[PDB]
Amino acid sequence: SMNPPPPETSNPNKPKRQTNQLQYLLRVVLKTLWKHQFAWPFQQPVDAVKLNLPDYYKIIKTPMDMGTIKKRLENNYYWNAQECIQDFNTMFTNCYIYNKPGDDIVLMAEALEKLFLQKINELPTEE
Ligand SMILES: O=c1cc(N2CCOCC2)oc2c(-c3cccc4c3sc3ccccc34)cccc12
Ligand SMILES: [Cl-]
Ligand SMILES: [Cl-]
Ligand SMILES: [Cl-]
Repeated sequence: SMNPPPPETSNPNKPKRQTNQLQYLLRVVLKTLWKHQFAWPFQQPVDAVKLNLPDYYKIIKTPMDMGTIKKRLENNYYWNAQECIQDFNTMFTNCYIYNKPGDDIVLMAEALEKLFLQKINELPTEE
């Protein structure tokens, strides 16, 4: 089953702005998760061809990954922190929906999510 185009990271018709929270999401949150030992599966879109998961896009209708998020942050795609936090949450929940509890990929997602929650609890107030 072929992979879809990845989620867009540019769109001149979409509104965007810089906020101190979005800066924090890039410089602190993404940076911290990206370097984790278990980050590598989440640094690019799921490749359902390489992994022989022909049902992946029958089950996961909103794919998301940190490569995409990183590009969205670096390219000033977002309007607010909520848009970016939603992408992270979609990434994690996709993994929990598709896989069995306790599978390695779920444990890896859970480790990143634990760090994510700590950093989101520490989200700065809007300037
Ligand atoms: O929900 C997911 C489910 C699964 N799998 C099902 C269980 O068996 C391992 C693959 O994998 C992933 C992966 C992932 C795991 C292992 C290798 C690779 C990926 S994504 C990718 C892209 C290019 C090359 C290799 C890999 C990442 C995020 C979510 C899932
Ligand atoms: Cl497909
Ligand atoms: Cl493909
Ligand atoms: Cl470690």
